[PDB]
Amino acid sequence: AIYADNSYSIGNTPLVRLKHFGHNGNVVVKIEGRNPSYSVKCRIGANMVWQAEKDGTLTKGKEIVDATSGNTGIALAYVAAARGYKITLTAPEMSLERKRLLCGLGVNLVLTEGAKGMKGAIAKAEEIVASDPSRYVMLKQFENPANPQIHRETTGPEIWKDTDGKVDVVVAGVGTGGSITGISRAIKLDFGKQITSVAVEPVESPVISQTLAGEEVKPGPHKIQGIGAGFIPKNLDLSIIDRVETVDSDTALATARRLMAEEGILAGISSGAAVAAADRLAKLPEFADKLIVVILPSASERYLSTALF
Amino acid sequence: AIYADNSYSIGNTPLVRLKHFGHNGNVVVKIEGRNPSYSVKCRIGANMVWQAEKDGTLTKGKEIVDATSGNTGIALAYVAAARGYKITLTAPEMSLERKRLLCGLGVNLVLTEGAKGMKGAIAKAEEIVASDPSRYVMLKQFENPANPQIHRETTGPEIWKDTDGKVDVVVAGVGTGGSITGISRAIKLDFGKQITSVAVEPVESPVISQTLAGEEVKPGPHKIQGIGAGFIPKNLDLSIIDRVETVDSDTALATARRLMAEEGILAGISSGAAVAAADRLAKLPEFADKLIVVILPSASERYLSTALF
Ligand code: NA
Ligand code: NA
Ligand code: NA
Ligand code: NA
Ligand code: NA
Ligand code: NA
Ligand code: NA
Ligand code: NA
Ligand code: NA
Ligand code: NA
Repeated sequence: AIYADNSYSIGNTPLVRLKHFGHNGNVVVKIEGRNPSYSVKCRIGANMVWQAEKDGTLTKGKEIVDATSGNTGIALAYVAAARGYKITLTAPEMSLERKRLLCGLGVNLVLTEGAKGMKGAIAKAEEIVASDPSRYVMLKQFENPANPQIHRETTGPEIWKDTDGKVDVVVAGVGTGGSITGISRAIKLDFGKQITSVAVEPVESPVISQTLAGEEVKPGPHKIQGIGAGFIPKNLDLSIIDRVETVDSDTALATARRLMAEEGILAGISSGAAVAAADRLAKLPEFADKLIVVILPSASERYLSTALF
Repeated sequence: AIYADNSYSIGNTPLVRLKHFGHNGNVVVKIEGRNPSYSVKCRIGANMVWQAEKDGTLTKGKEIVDATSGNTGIALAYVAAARGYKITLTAPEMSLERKRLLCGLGVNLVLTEGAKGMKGAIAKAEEIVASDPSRYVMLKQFENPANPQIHRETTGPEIWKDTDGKVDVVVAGVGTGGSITGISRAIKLDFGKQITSVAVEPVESPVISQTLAGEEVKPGPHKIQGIGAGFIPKNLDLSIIDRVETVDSDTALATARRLMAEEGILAGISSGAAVAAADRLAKLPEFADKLIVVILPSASERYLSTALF
């Protein structure tokens, strides 16, 4: 049928079997690049706005304020326009692409200082909302339960259905933790199957690995955009994570290049990280006959001025 | 279920109702940006390769050769990689984006001369195939019947199904003519409904309008990428075209900007042309109670270095 606005069209993304990764086709990928704003975030942009409306936090008149490095800003920005909200986004004043894309979607952009970076813009966002709390709503991707909820309701059931319940393993890079949390809850709790949930983080910032091992948390710089926030976010449910896999920046990129040239899949850099990690678990006899489903958060063109090209 | 390669995942694209165009929601758009390679072309890349295989023109060993300004090169290029063909693409040596994207997908790129432009590269493609006819296959988007056939089989039936047969008008910019031809054949001949088929061309190169009016064909330069090839291609079936609408380059762009900021739809420049044209037919009493479905060939990020931003 016909979606009332772009927000209602989120998801129903396809499963594609890999040919040059895994073992006799045991690695299938979910292309989240096929969304209204072309990322997994389209799901949480739609559901964080919907839920804020259902509980009167977001009202006709009120104005979205938020800080974004990328995908969620673009997602929350297509939703704002579709549903008729003014939005203000703050960002480490960067990617000229993402700046031009955001102004294109009718976002009132506020640039912070580089040296301060991501936490620079968060502060600035908060100030704008403390200037007039009654007119501003910060949705807060890293802790908003509406983030994991849409993945329990949509991304997870789609995996169940499309695999006919044969899914044995889910692999998901962790940014907010929303996807692995929501997906894992759907299959383990709603559908009653005891899959292996695998979180993927950069080896350069292995904070989930470090936490779970009782070792000093040392975050670090990497090139895998969308994962490796350098802290454990509230929307990563550790309790549902059966395994953590680390990937280096170089491998992730090469794997993203391999996905394009060898499989004809236009995947983002974080997509190369999940697939590198899935490929390793797939070439262990213990996962040989298991069906491994991998989340490919974004598409290639979002990355044209990055190390991916 | 699970697609054997990226080629099998083409289409099943969503219908989104517009809010700031048409009259009481009579204009709904089909987002073809949601495809393996993020355009309508993904459909013809898949089906031109499939059909060449089904009739032994394309064989394991053989090598795709073709000339492309954009979308079909990227489409045929993701298919080549997914199905395991080497491909050579020639192009007016341009858009650095599209160059980097194509090399990214494992395409052996051949650049021609600018001044000669699009017909420059066609010639060069032909030479490469005359150098060794037995190892090269040119698929020829502008006349290959497999182009309109996939739209009769997929894009058209999806419109029928999603609208429940209530579709009254289809609006489609014409590049190859494949989409309007295939879609129109599905609904008029396969489903038996006498819709208005509307072809959209730039007012700067109104060659379809000029032809049908028995007036001298004067092609001209414009900024609407993907339509207005400046000749009538063999895959445009004039016989199924009930009406032709012309749009200027400036309007098309503003409409593409309106689609982003007002509707939260990331559409390409040609998407602004179809919607401008649909909006005019929608605000005539004669189309007031009619359901108008519009083809939005591509997505915004394909256009970041263009006049759209
Ligand atoms: Na596999
Ligand atoms: Na990832
Ligand atoms: Na996750
Ligand atoms: Na990605
Ligand atoms: Na990424
Ligand atoms: Na409308
Ligand atoms: Na068009
Ligand atoms: Na067409
Ligand atoms: Na377009
Ligand atoms: Na276009």
